[PDB]
Amino acid sequence: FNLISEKCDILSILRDHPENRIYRRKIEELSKRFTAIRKTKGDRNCFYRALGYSYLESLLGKSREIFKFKERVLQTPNDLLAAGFEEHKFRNFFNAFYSVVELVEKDGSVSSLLKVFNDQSASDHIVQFLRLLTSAFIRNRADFFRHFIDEEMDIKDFCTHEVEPMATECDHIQITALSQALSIALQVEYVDEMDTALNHHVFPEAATPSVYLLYKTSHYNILYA
Ligand SMILES: *CC(=O)/N=C/c1ccc(C)cc1
Repeated sequence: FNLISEKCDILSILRDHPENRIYRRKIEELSKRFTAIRKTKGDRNCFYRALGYSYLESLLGKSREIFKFKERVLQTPNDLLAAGFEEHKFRNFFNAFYSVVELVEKDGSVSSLLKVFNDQSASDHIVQFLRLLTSAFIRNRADFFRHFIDEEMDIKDFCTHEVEPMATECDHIQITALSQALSIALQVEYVDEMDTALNHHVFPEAATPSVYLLYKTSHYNILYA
Protein backbone atom coordinates (compact mmCIF):
# COMPACT_ATOMS: atom_id res chain seq x y z
CA PHE A 1 0.00 0.00 0.00
CA ASN A 2 3.12 2.30 -0.85
CA LEU A 3 1.30 4.27 -3.62
CA ILE A 4 -2.31 4.38 -2.27
CA SER A 5 -3.00 3.62 1.43
CA GLU A 6 -5.69 1.77 3.31
CA LYS A 7 -8.57 3.98 4.62
CA CYS A 8 -7.86 5.89 7.89
CA ASP A 9 -10.09 8.07 10.14
CA ILE A 10 -9.91 11.76 9.06
CA LEU A 11 -8.49 12.86 12.49
CA SER A 12 -5.46 10.54 11.98
CA ILE A 13 -3.79 13.28 9.85
CA LEU A 14 -3.45 15.64 12.90
CA ARG A 15 -0.14 13.79 13.58
CA ASP A 16 1.21 15.12 10.25
CA HIS A 17 1.01 18.73 11.62
CA PRO A 18 1.53 18.42 15.39
CA GLU A 19 1.13 21.64 17.49
CA ASN A 20 0.02 23.67 14.48
CA ARG A 21 -3.06 25.80 15.37
CA ILE A 22 -4.33 26.52 11.82
CA TYR A 23 -3.90 22.93 10.47
CA ARG A 24 -5.52 21.52 13.62
CA ARG A 25 -8.55 23.93 13.21
CA LYS A 26 -9.08 23.10 9.49
CA ILE A 27 -8.64 19.27 9.94
CA GLU A 28 -11.21 19.34 12.78
CA GLU A 29 -13.64 21.28 10.53
CA LEU A 30 -12.96 18.84 7.66
CA SER A 31 -13.81 15.93 10.00
CA LYS A 32 -17.38 17.35 10.42
CA ARG A 33 -18.06 16.78 6.68
CA PHE A 34 -15.83 13.71 5.80
CA THR A 35 -15.33 10.35 7.66
CA ALA A 36 -12.17 8.80 6.12
CA ILE A 37 -9.04 9.46 4.01
CA ARG A 38 -6.58 7.53 1.88
CA LYS A 39 -3.06 8.88 1.45
CA THR A 40 -1.14 8.90 -1.88
CA LYS A 41 2.67 8.83 -2.45
CA GLY A 42 4.05 12.37 -3.11
CA ASP A 43 6.12 11.54 -6.25
CA ARG A 44 4.74 14.34 -8.58
CA ASN A 45 2.08 11.90 -10.00
CA CYS A 46 -0.38 12.00 -7.07
CA PHE A 47 -3.19 14.00 -8.82
CA TYR A 48 -3.47 11.51 -11.73
CA ARG A 49 -3.01 8.44 -9.46
CA ALA A 50 -5.61 9.69 -6.89
CA LEU A 51 -8.23 10.70 -9.47
CA GLY A 52 -7.78 7.47 -11.41
CA TYR A 53 -8.17 5.24 -8.32
CA SER A 54 -11.03 7.17 -6.62
CA TYR A 55 -13.14 7.47 -9.77
CA LEU A 56 -12.85 3.76 -10.72
CA GLU A 57 -13.60 2.86 -7.02
CA SER A 58 -16.83 4.98 -7.22
CA LEU A 59 -17.96 2.85 -10.26
CA LEU A 60 -17.76 -0.59 -8.49
CA GLY A 61 -21.11 -2.51 -8.72
CA LYS A 62 -22.86 0.16 -10.98
CA SER A 63 -23.61 -1.72 -14.21
CA ARG A 64 -25.09 1.25 -16.27
CA GLU A 65 -22.33 3.75 -15.27
CA ILE A 66 -19.62 1.16 -16.01
CA PHE A 67 -21.15 0.47 -19.47
CA LYS A 68 -21.19 4.26 -20.30
CA PHE A 69 -17.59 4.80 -19.04
CA LYS A 70 -16.25 1.81 -21.03
CA GLU A 71 -17.99 3.33 -24.15
CA ARG A 72 -16.13 6.64 -23.64
CA VAL A 73 -12.73 4.96 -22.94
CA LEU A 74 -13.04 2.95 -26.21
CA GLN A 75 -13.15 6.30 -28.15
CA THR A 76 -10.08 7.91 -26.39
CA PRO A 77 -7.57 6.53 -29.01
CA ASN A 78 -9.33 8.88 -31.47
CA ASP A 79 -8.64 11.89 -29.19
CA LEU A 80 -4.89 10.91 -29.01
CA LEU A 81 -4.67 10.41 -32.84
CA ALA A 82 -6.39 13.81 -33.57
CA ALA A 83 -3.74 15.55 -31.39
CA GLY A 84 -0.83 13.87 -33.29
CA PHE A 85 0.05 10.94 -30.94
CA GLU A 86 0.99 7.73 -32.81
CA GLU A 87 -0.86 4.49 -32.00
CA HIS A 88 2.27 2.33 -31.70
CA LYS A 89 3.58 4.83 -29.06
CA PHE A 90 0.35 5.07 -26.92
CA ARG A 91 -0.78 1.35 -27.31
CA ASN A 92 0.93 0.04 -24.13
CA PHE A 93 -0.63 2.87 -21.96
CA PHE A 94 -4.15 2.65 -23.47
CA ASN A 95 -4.11 -1.15 -23.02
CA ALA A 96 -3.21 -0.84 -19.31
CA PHE A 97 -6.09 1.70 -18.71
CA TYR A 98 -8.64 -0.45 -20.62
CA SER A 99 -7.54 -3.53 -18.59
CA VAL A 100 -8.23 -1.84 -15.22
CA VAL A 101 -11.65 -0.69 -16.46
CA GLU A 102 -12.51 -4.34 -17.37
CA LEU A 103 -11.26 -5.32 -13.83
CA VAL A 104 -13.86 -2.94 -12.34
CA GLU A 105 -16.54 -4.74 -14.46
CA LYS A 106 -15.37 -8.40 -14.10
CA ASP A 107 -13.85 -8.53 -10.63
CA GLY A 108 -15.67 -5.67 -8.89
CA SER A 109 -13.60 -5.63 -5.60
CA VAL A 110 -11.84 -2.79 -3.79
CA SER A 111 -9.00 -5.23 -2.92
CA SER A 112 -8.22 -6.07 -6.59
CA LEU A 113 -8.43 -2.40 -7.73
CA LEU A 114 -6.16 -1.29 -4.86
CA LYS A 115 -3.58 -4.01 -5.80
CA VAL A 116 -3.35 -2.73 -9.45
CA PHE A 117 -2.88 0.91 -8.25
CA ASN A 118 -0.10 -0.24 -5.80
CA ASP A 119 1.68 -2.26 -8.57
CA GLN A 120 4.45 0.20 -9.65
CA SER A 121 4.37 -0.99 -13.31
CA ALA A 122 0.57 -1.13 -13.83
CA SER A 123 -0.06 2.05 -11.83
CA ASP A 124 2.63 4.07 -13.71
CA HIS A 125 1.27 2.82 -17.11
CA ILE A 126 -2.23 4.10 -15.98
CA VAL A 127 -0.81 7.48 -14.92
CA GLN A 128 1.10 7.88 -18.23
CA PHE A 129 -2.14 7.14 -20.18
CA LEU A 130 -4.04 9.78 -18.17
CA ARG A 131 -1.20 12.33 -18.84
CA LEU A 132 -1.31 11.69 -22.66
CA LEU A 133 -5.14 12.02 -22.69
CA THR A 134 -4.93 15.31 -20.70
CA SER A 135 -2.39 16.63 -23.26
CA ALA A 136 -4.53 15.48 -26.23
CA PHE A 137 -7.70 17.08 -24.85
CA ILE A 138 -5.91 20.51 -24.27
CA ARG A 139 -4.21 20.42 -27.75
CA ASN A 140 -7.54 19.61 -29.53
CA ARG A 141 -9.22 22.56 -27.71
CA ALA A 142 -6.35 25.10 -27.71
CA ASP A 143 -8.62 28.20 -28.44
CA PHE A 144 -10.85 27.23 -25.43
CA PHE A 145 -7.90 27.01 -23.04
CA ARG A 146 -6.50 30.37 -24.47
CA HIS A 147 -9.97 32.14 -24.39
CA PHE A 148 -10.98 31.06 -20.86
CA ILE A 149 -7.60 30.33 -19.06
CA ASP A 150 -4.85 32.54 -20.51
CA GLU A 151 -4.77 34.39 -23.87
CA GLU A 152 -0.91 34.77 -23.57
CA MET A 153 0.10 31.07 -22.90
CA ASP A 154 1.89 28.76 -25.37
CA ILE A 155 -0.30 25.60 -25.43
CA LYS A 156 2.01 23.18 -27.25
CA ASP A 157 5.04 24.02 -25.05
CA PHE A 158 2.92 23.83 -21.89
CA CYS A 159 1.67 20.29 -22.76
CA THR A 160 5.22 19.11 -23.74
CA HIS A 161 6.77 20.32 -20.46
CA GLU A 162 4.04 20.32 -17.76
CA VAL A 163 1.53 17.59 -18.74
CA GLU A 164 3.19 14.66 -20.71
CA PRO A 165 6.31 13.96 -18.58
CA MET A 166 6.01 11.71 -15.51
CA ALA A 167 6.35 13.51 -12.15
CA THR A 168 5.26 17.01 -13.41
CA GLU A 169 2.90 18.92 -11.03
CA CYS A 170 -0.67 19.91 -12.00
CA ASP A 171 -2.59 23.19 -11.86
CA HIS A 172 -6.28 24.16 -12.55
CA ILE A 173 -5.81 23.61 -16.33
CA GLN A 174 -4.79 19.92 -16.04
CA ILE A 175 -7.59 19.24 -13.47
CA THR A 176 -10.25 20.93 -15.70
CA ALA A 177 -8.94 19.13 -18.83
CA LEU A 178 -8.88 15.53 -17.39
CA SER A 179 -12.30 16.12 -15.67
CA GLN A 180 -13.79 17.11 -19.10
CA ALA A 181 -11.89 14.36 -21.04
CA LEU A 182 -13.44 11.50 -18.96
CA SER A 183 -16.64 13.30 -17.75
CA ILE A 184 -15.51 12.99 -14.08
CA ALA A 185 -17.12 15.43 -11.63
CA LEU A 186 -14.74 16.16 -8.72
CA GLN A 187 -14.49 18.45 -5.70
CA VAL A 188 -11.11 19.62 -4.29
CA GLU A 189 -10.93 20.76 -0.60
CA TYR A 190 -8.06 23.25 0.09
CA VAL A 191 -6.13 23.22 3.41
CA ASP A 192 -3.24 25.79 3.54
CA GLU A 193 -1.57 27.40 6.56
CA MET A 194 -3.26 30.81 6.23
CA ASP A 195 -5.87 31.92 8.81
CA THR A 196 -8.69 31.64 6.27
CA ALA A 197 -11.86 29.66 5.65
CA LEU A 198 -11.68 25.96 4.68
CA ASN A 199 -12.94 26.15 1.06
CA HIS A 200 -13.50 23.95 -2.07
CA HIS A 201 -13.89 24.08 -5.90
CA VAL A 202 -16.01 21.77 -8.07
CA PHE A 203 -14.94 20.69 -11.57
CA PRO A 204 -17.03 21.39 -13.57
CA GLU A 205 -18.85 24.25 -11.74
CA ALA A 206 -22.40 22.91 -11.87
CA ALA A 207 -21.78 19.32 -10.95
CA THR A 208 -22.58 16.66 -8.32
CA PRO A 209 -19.15 15.14 -7.50
CA SER A 210 -18.10 11.47 -7.83
CA VAL A 211 -14.70 12.12 -6.24
CA TYR A 212 -13.52 14.31 -3.29
CA LEU A 213 -9.74 15.17 -2.95
CA LEU A 214 -7.86 17.07 -0.20
CA TYR A 215 -5.09 19.41 -1.46
CA LYS A 216 -2.62 20.00 1.35
CA THR A 217 1.20 20.55 1.35
CA SER A 218 1.16 20.26 -2.57
CA HIS A 219 -0.30 16.85 -2.27
CA TYR A 220 -3.74 15.28 -3.28
CA ASN A 221 -5.27 12.69 -0.88
CA ILE A 222 -8.66 10.96 -1.29
CA LEU A 223 -11.68 11.89 0.94
CA TYR A 224 -14.84 9.89 1.73
CA ALA A 225 -18.11 11.86 2.47
C1 LIG B 1 0.76 15.40 -6.27
C2 LIG B 1 2.13 14.99 -5.83
O1 LIG B 1 2.68 13.93 -6.17
N1 LIG B 1 2.73 15.88 -5.02
C3 LIG B 1 4.10 15.69 -4.58
C4 LIG B 1 4.74 16.89 -3.92
C5 LIG B 1 4.77 16.98 -2.52
C6 LIG B 1 5.37 18.09 -1.93
C7 LIG B 1 5.99 19.08 -2.73
C8 LIG B 1 6.65 20.25 -2.06
C9 LIG B 1 5.98 18.98 -4.13
C10 LIG B 1 5.35 17.87 -4.72
